[PDB]
Amino acid sequence: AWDEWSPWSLCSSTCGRGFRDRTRTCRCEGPEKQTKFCNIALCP
Ligand SMILES: *[C@@H]1O[C@@H](C)[C@@H](O)[C@@H](O[C@@H]2O[C@H](CO)[C@@H](O)[C@H](O)[C@H]2O)[C@@H]1O
Ligand SMILES: *[C@H]1O[C@H](CO)[C@@H](O)[C@H](O)[C@@H]1O
Ligand SMILES: *[C@H]1O[C@H](CO)[C@@H](O)[C@H](O)[C@@H]1O
Repeated sequence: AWDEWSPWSLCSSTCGRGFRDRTRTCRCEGPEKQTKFCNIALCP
């Protein structure tokens, strides 16, 4: 009843803590989003 999750997004921050998200749609109530922590670099 679900499409595949999208790829995880880039980190919302280019340094320091941020969020990454992905989403899936029905193809089943409605769309779903998953969110996680990310940190790709220390800020200067
Ligand atoms: C993405 O690239 C990084 C290397 C930094 O230049 C980022 O800028 C910094 O972003 C943070 C918020 O994530 C701000 O607190 C700083 O002011 C800023 O230098 C950039 O967005
Ligand atoms: C998304 O989540 C996982 C892949 O990370 C699987 O359960 C499936 O592909 C779903 O669409
Ligand atoms: C999110 O997580 C895996 C593990 O890195 C990624 O490779 C993929 O893009 C998925 O969206």
